[PDB]
Amino acid sequence: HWVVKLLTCMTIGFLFPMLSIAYLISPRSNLGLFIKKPFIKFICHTASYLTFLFMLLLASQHIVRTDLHVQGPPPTVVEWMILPWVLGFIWGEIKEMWDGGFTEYIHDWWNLMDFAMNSLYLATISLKIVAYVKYNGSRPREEWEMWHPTLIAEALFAISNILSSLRLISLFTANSHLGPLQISLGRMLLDILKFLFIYCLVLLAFANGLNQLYFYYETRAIDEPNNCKGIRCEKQNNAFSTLFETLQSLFWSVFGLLNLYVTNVKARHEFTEFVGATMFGTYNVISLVVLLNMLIAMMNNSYQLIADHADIEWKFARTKLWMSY
Amino acid sequence: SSLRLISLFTANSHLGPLQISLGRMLLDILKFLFIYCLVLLAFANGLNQLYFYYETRAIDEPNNCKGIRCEKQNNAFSTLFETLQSLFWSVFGLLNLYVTNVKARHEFTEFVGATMFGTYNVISLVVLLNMLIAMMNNSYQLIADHADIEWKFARTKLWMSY
Ligand SMILES: O=c1c2c3nc(n2Cc2ccc(Cl)cc2)Oc2ccc(F)c(c2)OCCCCCCn3c(=O)n1CCCO
Ligand SMILES: O=c1c2c3nc(n2Cc2ccc(Cl)cc2)Oc2ccc(F)c(c2)OCCCCCCn3c(=O)n1CCCO
Ligand SMILES: [Ca+2]
Repeated sequence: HWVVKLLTCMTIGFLFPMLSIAYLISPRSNLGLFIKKPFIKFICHTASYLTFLFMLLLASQHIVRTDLHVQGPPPTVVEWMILPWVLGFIWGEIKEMWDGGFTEYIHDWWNLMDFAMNSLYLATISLKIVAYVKYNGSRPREEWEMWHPTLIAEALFAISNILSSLRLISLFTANSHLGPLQISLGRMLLDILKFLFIYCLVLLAFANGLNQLYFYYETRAIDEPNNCKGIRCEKQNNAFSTLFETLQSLFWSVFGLLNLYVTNVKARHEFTEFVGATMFGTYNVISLVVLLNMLIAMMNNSYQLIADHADIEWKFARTKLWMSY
Repeated sequence: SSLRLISLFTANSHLGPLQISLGRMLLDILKFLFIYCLVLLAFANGLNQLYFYYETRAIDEPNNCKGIRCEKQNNAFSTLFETLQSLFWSVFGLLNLYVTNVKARHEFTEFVGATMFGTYNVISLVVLLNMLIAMMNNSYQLIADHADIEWKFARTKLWMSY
């Protein structure tokens, strides 16, 4: 169970390029016709993906590169060899839509994660060539603008890797131990919706009074130490001034990362600070003691009804998988 | 050498059936450990790829201290070895919030950094720890029965060695 059948599969994995080119040159030989088997196709398709996912860790941490002061540099050798993968993925996505129903295509929920990836990969080429053609020269990095093309053309490339690495969860249905765990996790995500609705109402209700009470004492940045304004500084300040900051403030205090001296106002007024502190203290009891003690009690009940018939719904899925090769 | 006094609990009637019930709980953390490991190496990459342009040195910092564990934390998302220790310690609450603020005045990067840091907490502290409880609760109520047939077997196997 653990040695020979574990080694044969690793052995076949390495042979995928030569098998591909052999099928390409002659499809009726004895080396050809050996890839038209439902298991070998699976192994080859699975092995052709870890190579792509491993040629991306080299671009994250530079193995060898040049200094970073030019506006638009030419692409390096690692980036020259990634285009074929993207082009092949787009061509395959377009081809799958042809010999299949359009309504039949849109009924799968994974296609919704293969559209966003493709869009975020397609924007970067244009955003990079624009800066390669327009700009020229070199200047230090501490004087660039906030909306420079070279700065916007890296955030999308950083975001895309996360959505491209979380797709190894659709392979758990081919195993007997990790199989029935995805089916039990699929049910838990139908319990957070209603509590999310109630929490959203309870949060926009409170996000209004606190903003209405504190919008008289808004200072500026130059009059503050170290020219820092808002939370995320070393000394937090101006936390209930606008409506966009009052919504980020209330979110971060669920985990415990908000201090208590942010309710103290200048100008000596004492009657306002007490009402502010009471409004801040009433919001914690409703959210941390009454609501999180109900998710547990409901998810406990929901789990004990899906434990049964958990093998009739995994075999259906893995049968639907096999029938595609 | 001091944690080996737990193999003597099988010779007593009160502490005996407790080790047998603890032995079953350790077969539930494995799969959640697998899923958590995948969810953590997925996120440990983007944050490292976004912040590796602003790595300073030690001599230009106060008191010649670089990294977390100083009095004023700094350089938390520079390399891949620090990004993996940073994400671990934040589960308990020992990481501050001013570590996502970069120099050089750029404002559009800090927002994306803060959003990436904030999305990782909801998936780990609200959706996963609320499932270990609900599954360990079910696993315990099936081993409570026949808990005296498996303790006497063990203590019989003990006696037969002397
Ligand atoms: O300190 C409190 C507080 C409190 N409810 C309390 N306490 C403690 C307390 C007790 C007595 C006194 Cl003479 C002063 C403070 O205690 C109780 C006492 C009886 C209760 F039944 C109860 C809470 O729960 C009711 C719902 C919780 C509302 C929190 C408001 N609430 C509150 O917003 N603050 C913040 C005020 C900022 O200064
Ligand atoms: O502050 C948040 C935040 C948030 N989801 C939120 N909020 C609070 C919020 C509400 C409204 C506005 Cl206009 C701005 C912030 O609230 C919601 C609102 C509806 C939801 F359905 C929900 C969360 O849960 C979705 C999954 C959680 C993703 C966290 C992202 N997420 C997040 O990464 N940050 C960090 C940003 C750093 O500045
Ligand atoms: Ca697809």
